[PDB]
Amino acid sequence: PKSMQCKVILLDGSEYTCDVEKRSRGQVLFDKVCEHLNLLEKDYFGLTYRDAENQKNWLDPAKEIKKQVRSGAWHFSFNVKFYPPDPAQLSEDITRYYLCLQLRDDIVSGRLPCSFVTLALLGSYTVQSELGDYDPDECGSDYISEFRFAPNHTKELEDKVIELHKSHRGMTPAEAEMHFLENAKKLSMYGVDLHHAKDSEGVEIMLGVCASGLLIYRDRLRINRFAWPKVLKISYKRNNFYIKIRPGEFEQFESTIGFKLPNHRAAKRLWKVCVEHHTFFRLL
Ligand SMILES: CN(C)Cc1ccc(C#N)cc1
Repeated sequence: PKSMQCKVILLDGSEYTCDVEKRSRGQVLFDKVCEHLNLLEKDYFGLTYRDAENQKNWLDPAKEIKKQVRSGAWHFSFNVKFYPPDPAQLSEDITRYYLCLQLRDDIVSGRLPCSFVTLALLGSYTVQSELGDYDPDECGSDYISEFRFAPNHTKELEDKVIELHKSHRGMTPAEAEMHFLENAKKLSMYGVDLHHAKDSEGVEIMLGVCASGLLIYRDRLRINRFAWPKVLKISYKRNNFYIKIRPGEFEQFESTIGFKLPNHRAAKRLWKVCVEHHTFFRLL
């Protein structure tokens, strides 16, 4: 029975290696990674891989791994797929821990923009969880943490992390991770998956996929939002993506809104993530 080596980058930056049978469905690999992580609340997570166009794709757990990675390496990342709007309602501290690890990468990477003060507050909770109580022996006036807090580090940010860290004495790791999440969940780009697109006029926009629906970002003052319950049908055709909106009260007709994506693969990828969000957040 022939097996393929899988390499999975974990949220702590380490690499998990295992073997699966070459005809294995994605769920097989996911279940092994989740067992390695001691993770029971698995529904919020998934594996990503890079396609031949180097685009991030979710590994479909119902489909053969070989039919998704195709010509590419069996190399994957473990990631948050569905960002819970209220992390306090998760049943296990370890779920909140992996969510914190994902959000730290969202922040450092610039995917999750954040004010100075929120960067410093999130950093201070990470330091409290991982090192415990502030110690002045491991931090003089010139201290720079090993922890990555932001897409661009400044001395002023390091100073502010330490000032807030001092305020958290006695705080336990689950308590600090909960505080981290209570702040992170309020950021305007929390759990927003962004897709470059053009509107039916050719104007460049972003489409954001998240718990609260499909968001359209246009010119700054011009942004729209379609809550999932309002969306009856999601479809794609060639380079185009379509949402069918419920008729408004007393309106005779449904309305169909169309967008242009970079290529057919990008339209199909946006369709699949929208359908998956629509199903998940309908049930959660
Ligand atoms: C770090 N390398 C040894 C293998 C690798 C490369 C890329 C990904 C992804 N996704 C996972 C694993």
